[PDB]
Amino acid sequence: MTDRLKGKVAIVTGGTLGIGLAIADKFVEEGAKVVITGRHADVGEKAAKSIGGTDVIRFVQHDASDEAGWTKLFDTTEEAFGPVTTVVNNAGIAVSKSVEDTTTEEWRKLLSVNLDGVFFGTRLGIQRMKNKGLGASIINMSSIEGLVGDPTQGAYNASKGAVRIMSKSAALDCALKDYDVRVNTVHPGPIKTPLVDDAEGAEEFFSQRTKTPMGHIGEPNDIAWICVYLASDESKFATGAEFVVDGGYTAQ
Amino acid sequence: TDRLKGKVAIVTGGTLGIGLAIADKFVEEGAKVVITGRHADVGEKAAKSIGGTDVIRFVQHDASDEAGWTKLFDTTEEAFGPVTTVVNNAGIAVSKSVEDTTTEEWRKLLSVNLDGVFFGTRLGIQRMKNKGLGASIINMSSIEGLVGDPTQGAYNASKGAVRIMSKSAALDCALKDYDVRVNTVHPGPIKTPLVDDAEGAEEFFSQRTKTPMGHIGEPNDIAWICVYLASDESKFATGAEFVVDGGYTAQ
Amino acid sequence: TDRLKGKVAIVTGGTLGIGLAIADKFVEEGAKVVITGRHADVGEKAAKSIGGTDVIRFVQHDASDEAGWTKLFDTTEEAFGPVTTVVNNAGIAVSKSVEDTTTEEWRKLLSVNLDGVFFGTRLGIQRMKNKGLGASIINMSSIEGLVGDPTQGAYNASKGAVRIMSKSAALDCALKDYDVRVNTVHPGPIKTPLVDDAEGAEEFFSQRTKTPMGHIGEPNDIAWICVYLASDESKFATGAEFVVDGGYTAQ
Amino acid sequence: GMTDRLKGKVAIVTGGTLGIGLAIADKFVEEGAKVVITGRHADVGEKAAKSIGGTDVIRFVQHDASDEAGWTKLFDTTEEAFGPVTTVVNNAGIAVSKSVEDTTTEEWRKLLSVNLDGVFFGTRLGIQRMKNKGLGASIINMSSIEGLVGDPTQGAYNASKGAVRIMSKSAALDCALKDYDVRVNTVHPGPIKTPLVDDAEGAEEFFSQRTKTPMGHIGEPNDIAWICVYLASDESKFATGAEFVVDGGYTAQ
Ligand SMILES: NC(=O)c1ccc[n+]([C@@H]2O[C@H](COP(=O)([O-])OP(=O)(O)OC[C@H]3O[C@@H](n4cnc5c(N)ncnc54)[C@H](OP(=O)(O)O)[C@@H]3O)[C@@H](O)[C@H]2O)c1
Ligand SMILES: NC(=O)c1ccc[n+]([C@@H]2O[C@H](COP(=O)([O-])OP(=O)(O)OC[C@H]3O[C@@H](n4cnc5c(N)ncnc54)[C@H](OP(=O)(O)O)[C@@H]3O)[C@@H](O)[C@H]2O)c1
Ligand SMILES: NC(=O)c1ccc[n+]([C@@H]2O[C@H](COP(=O)([O-])OP(=O)(O)OC[C@H]3O[C@@H](n4cnc5c(N)ncnc54)[C@H](OP(=O)(O)O)[C@@H]3O)[C@@H](O)[C@H]2O)c1
Ligand SMILES: NC(=O)c1ccc[n+]([C@@H]2O[C@H](COP(=O)([O-])OP(=O)(O)OC[C@H]3O[C@@H](n4cnc5c(N)ncnc54)[C@H](OP(=O)(O)O)[C@@H]3O)[C@@H](O)[C@H]2O)c1
Ligand SMILES: O=C1c2ccccc2C(=O)N1O
Ligand SMILES: O=C1c2ccccc2C(=O)N1O
Ligand SMILES: [Mg+2]
Ligand SMILES: [Mg+2]
Repeated sequence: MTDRLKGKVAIVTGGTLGIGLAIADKFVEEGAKVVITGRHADVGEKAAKSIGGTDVIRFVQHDASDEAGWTKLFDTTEEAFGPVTTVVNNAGIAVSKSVEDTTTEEWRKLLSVNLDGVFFGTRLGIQRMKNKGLGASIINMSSIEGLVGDPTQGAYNASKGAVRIMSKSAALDCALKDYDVRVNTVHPGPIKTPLVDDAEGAEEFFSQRTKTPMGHIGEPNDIAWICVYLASDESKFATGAEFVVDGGYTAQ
Repeated sequence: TDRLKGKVAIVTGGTLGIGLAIADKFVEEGAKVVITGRHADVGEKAAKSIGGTDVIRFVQHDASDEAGWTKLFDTTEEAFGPVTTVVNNAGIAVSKSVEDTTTEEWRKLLSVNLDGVFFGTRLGIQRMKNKGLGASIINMSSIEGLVGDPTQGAYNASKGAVRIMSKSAALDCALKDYDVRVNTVHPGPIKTPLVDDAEGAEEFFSQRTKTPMGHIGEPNDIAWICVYLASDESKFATGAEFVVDGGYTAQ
Repeated sequence: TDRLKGKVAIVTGGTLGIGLAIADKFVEEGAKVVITGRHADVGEKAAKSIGGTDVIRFVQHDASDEAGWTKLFDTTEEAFGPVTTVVNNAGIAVSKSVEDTTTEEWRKLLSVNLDGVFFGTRLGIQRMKNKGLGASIINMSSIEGLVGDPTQGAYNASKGAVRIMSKSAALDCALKDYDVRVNTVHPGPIKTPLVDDAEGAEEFFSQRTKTPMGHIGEPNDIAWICVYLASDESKFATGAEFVVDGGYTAQ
Repeated sequence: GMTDRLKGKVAIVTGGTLGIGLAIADKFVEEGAKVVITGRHADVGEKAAKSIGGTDVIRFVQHDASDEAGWTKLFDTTEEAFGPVTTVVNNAGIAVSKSVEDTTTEEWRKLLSVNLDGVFFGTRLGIQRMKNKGLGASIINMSSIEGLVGDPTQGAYNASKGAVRIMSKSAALDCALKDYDVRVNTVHPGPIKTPLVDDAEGAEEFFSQRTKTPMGHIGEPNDIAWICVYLASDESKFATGAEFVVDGGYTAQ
C-alpha cells in the first residue's frame, strides 16, 4: 500500500531522544519530511542521520521555550521541505517534587518548557498552517499525568493539565473558523525512555500492577504509532480529543 | 505491509454504516473478517461488496442472541482460524427522553447495545485469552457514553455501561496476562443509515453548537481508529477511550 | 436551621448502610422521608431508629418492581405531600469478572442497579416536574462508574449506565424548565453491610494504592453530599458527578 | 442544622472582595469561620470586609496572589488575627478574551502569574502551614468548567484552569498519603453573575443560551459559596482530589 503521511512536513520538538525520536522515525517511514529539534547539537546531529538523510529529515537546534527561535524554526523547515503541515510539541522535562517541596525556580523552569513551549508551538502552528488546505495537525504531548495526579510530580501535573485543556481551546477555534487545523493531545503512560532510564528504579516501580496493570512499561514506538494516526488524514474528524496509551494505568 | 496481517475479526453489525467501513478497511489491511447483521440479503450484498469468501463472509446473527455467539465464533474459526479481534459494533437508537421512554423500548435497546456487547466481550475473552494472538476487543460506545443527550436516555445508559464495563474487562485481561486488550471507540455524529433515516438529524448535528467542525463524519473516520486498535501497533493501549467526534465533546 | 425544610424524599434502600445515613441526615435537616427495602423487619426498625411516622416511614418495595414504584409514590404523597426528592440508592454487587459473569448474575444486578434507577428517575420526573418543588433526583453511582474493577464487571456496567443516563435526565429537565435537577454521587469504599459482608474488602480497599487516605469512608460521608444535592443550596448543580472517595480516583 | 458548620475554622479567601470570593467569605462567616479576604484594591477590600462583619470575624489584607513574598505575610497576618489557618480558598483569578492564536505572550504570562502561580503559591504554603495540626484543613482551588472543556476565545484561561485541576490532585494525593490532615479539591463553576461577567459585554446573554447553559440562565455567587462551605466543613472529610462542578448543566452536554 501507500505512505500514510504522504506529503506531510512535520516539526517534532525534542525529537532527538526517546518518544520524539521514535515519532520522527515512524513519520519518515510513512512518507513525511521531518525536522527534529533539541538543545544538544552533538546528540541532535547524530540522531538526525540515524533515521535518514537530509532529503527526508534534518535537525535544528532549538529550545522549545525560545519564543523567537520558533519563528526561525518554521522558516528553516519551510525552506527545507515546504509548508509545515504537522507540529508535535513533544519537548518536556520532569521534576521529582511534591507541590509542597517544589521550589519556585523548579516550578518556573519546568513550566517554561512544558507549557510555554507548547503554547509557542501551537500558537505559531495555527498562524502558519491555517487556511492552506494542508490537512494540518498539532499533536501536543500531555501525559497520564494530565489526567491523574501524582504526589511527587506537582509541577509536571500542572503543566500537563494545562496542555490538556489549552489544546481543546485551540482545536475549537480552528474548527469553528474552518482553519483546516486539528489539535489533539497524546497521553502516554510510563514509556522506557532516557527520562525513565535515568530515574533510579523508575521502571520497576511503574511496572507494579497497582501502577501499570499490564505489568510492564511501554516503548517509544507505542507513542509513535498513535502520532502517525493523528498526523494522517485518517484522523480528519478527530480534534480536541485525548489519546491515552498507558497499559491500563488510568483505567483503574 | 498489511497492518492487520494474520488477524481474524468478527464485526457485529458489519453490513451497513460504521461497521461496514470497519470491515472494508480490516480486509484492506490484511484481516479475515466475519460480518454479522439480522438481514441476510443486505448481509450477503455487503460481504460481496468488499471481497470474496477468502477474506470476508457474512453470518446472520442478532447480537442479543446469546447462544448464537458461540456458533458465530465456531463458524469464524472454521473458515479463517482462531479469532483475534472482536468489534462489538451492533447497536440501535431510540429517540426518547428518560421521561418518555417506555419499558419495552428500554429493554429492547439495552438487549442489543449492552447485553450484546457483554456477550461478545465475555466470549471474546474466553476464546482468545492465552493464545498469543495479540487479541483486541473494540467496543463501540459513542460520544453519548461521555455526555448526555436529552432525547436519547436509554441510548446514553447503554453507552455509558459499555464505556465502564470495557475498562473492567481491560483490567482483568491485563492483570491476568491474557494477551487481550479492550478499548472503547466514541464516534461523534457520523453519516450512516441510522442518521440518514432520522429526519433532519444531519442538519441539526452539523450546527456549530453541536459539532464544531460544522459537518458530521463519515464511516471511514471510525474504521481507521479501529484499524489502529486491532493492530499490534496499539499493543500498549488498553482500557482507554478513543474519541473521533469533530470536537463535539471538547466544548 | 433546616437545610431541607419542606422537602419530601424517597430513599430507596434506606434501611441499611449509606441509604440509612441519608435518611437519618435528611430527617435531621427537616425532610419527611420514605425509606424502602425488601426485608420488612429491618425496614421497620430502620424507620423507628430515626423518628416517628410523622417524619419517616418504611415501605416494602423492590426497586426493580416497576408497578410498585407507582404505589410507592402514591403512598409517600398521601403520607407527606408531593414528593420533592428521590434518592435512587438501592443497589447490589456481584464479585465476578466480565469473563466469569453468568447471564443470570448479569441480569439480576442490572435489574436492581440500572432498571431500578431508571424506574425511579423516569417516574420522579413525571411526578415532580412543573410543581415549583425545587425537585432533586440523586442517583447513586460509584467510583466504579468512573474506573474499572477487574472483579466487578456487571457492577461497572450498571454504575457507568447510571452516570450517563442521569446526564440525559438532567439535560431534559433543565431544557424544559421542569424544576427538577438530576445528579450522581460516586462514593469510594464506605463501611456498610455491603462491604462488611464481603470478606477482606475493607482491608483491600484501605491499601494506600487503592484509597490514598488509607481507610474507607463512613455512611455519613455520603449523607452530607446528598443533603447538599437535595437542598436548594445546589439549585445550579445538575448533570454533575459528586465524588467522595478518599482520593481513589485522583491517582 | 442546629450548629455552625464551620465552627473554629480560620479561612483565607483570595479575591474575596467581589463576586464569588465575596459570597464565599460571607457564607463562611455565617457558618462560624473567621475569614481573611484578599484583593489588590484596598478601597473595595475594606468595604467588603465591613459589609460582612467586624474585625472579630473578618479582615481584609491587600495582597496580589501572584506576589510570592506577600503570601508569607498574609499567613502571618491571618495567624496573628485569628490563630492557625485551617482553610485556604485560592479564588483570585483574571481572564483574557483571546484565542490561543491571538494571545500575546504578555497576556499569557500575566494571566498565568495570577491564575496558576498564585494558586501554586497558596496551595504550597497552605500545606506547609496546615499539615500535621489536626485542624481538618481544606484547600479549595477555584478552577472552572474551562478546566474541563475548551473555549475558543479563552486559551490562556483554559490553560490556567486545566493546570489548577490536575496540580490540585497531586497535592491532594501527597497530603493524603502522608496523613497531613489536609484535603485539596477543585471547584468548577459554570457561568456566575459577578463583576467579571458583568463587565464582559454580552457574556451573560451568550452563556444563558440553552446551547451553552441548559438551565437557560447563569448562576449566582451563593451557588459557589455553598459548595465551598461543604468542602471546608468536616462534613467532607472523605472528599479529596475531586472536582465539584456547579454549572447549570453546561458540561453535561
Ligand atoms: N517517558 C514517559 O514515560 C512519558 C510518559 C508520558 C509523557 N511523556 C512526555 O513525552 C515527552 C517525551 O518524553 P521522553 O520520555 O521522550 O523524554 P526524554 O527521553 O528526556 O527526551 C526528551 C527530549 O526532549 C528534548 N528536550 C528537552 N528539553 C528541551 C527543550 N527545552 N527544548 C527542546 N527540546 C528539549 C531532549 O533533548 P535535549 O536533552 O538535547 O534538550 C530530548 O530529545 C515529554 O513531553 C514527556 O513529558 C513521557
Ligand atoms: N451513526 C452515528 O452517528 C454514531 C455515532 C456514535 C456511535 N454510533 C454507534 O456505532 C454503531 C454503528 O452505528 P451505525 O450508525 O453504523 O448504525 P446503522 O447505520 O444503523 O447500522 C447498524 C448495523 O448494525 C446491524 N444491526 C442492527 N441491529 C442489530 C442486532 N440486533 N444484531 C446484529 N446486528 C445489528 C445493522 O444490520 P441489520 O439491520 O441487518 O441487523 C447494520 O449493519 C452503533 O453501536 C452506534 O450506536 C453511531
Ligand atoms: N459501600 C460502598 O463502598 C459503596 C461504594 C460506592 C457505591 N455504593 C452504592 O451505594 C448504594 C448503597 O450501598 P450500601 O453499601 O449502603 O449497600 P448495603 O449496605 O447493602 O445496603 C443496601 C440497602 O439497599 C436495600 N436493597 C438491596 N436490594 C434492594 C432492592 N432490590 N430494592 C430495594 N432495596 C434494596 C437493602 O435492604 P434489603 O436488603 O432489605 O432490600 C439495604 O437497605 C448502592 O447503590 C451501592 O452500589 C456503595
Ligand atoms: N464568574 C464566573 O462565571 C466564573 C466561572 C468559573 C470560574 N470562575 C473563577 O472564579 C474566581 C472568581 O471569579 P469572579 O467571577 O468572582 O471574579 P471577579 O468578580 O472579577 O472578582 C475577582 C476577585 O479577585 C480579586 N483579584 C483579581 N485579581 C487579583 C490578584 N492578582 N490578586 C488578588 N486578588 C485578585 C478581585 O479584587 P481586586 O480587583 O481588588 O484585586 C476580586 O475580589 C476566579 O478564579 C475565576 O476564574 C468564575
Ligand atoms: O460497592 C462498592 C464497593 C464495595 C467495597 C469496596 C469498594 C466498593 C466500590 O467502589 N463500590 O461501588
Ligand atoms: O470566568 C469564567 C466565565 C465568564 C463568563 C461565562 C463563563 C465563564 C467560565 O466558565 N469561567 O471560568
Ligand atoms: Mg460539552
Ligand atoms: Mg486511577
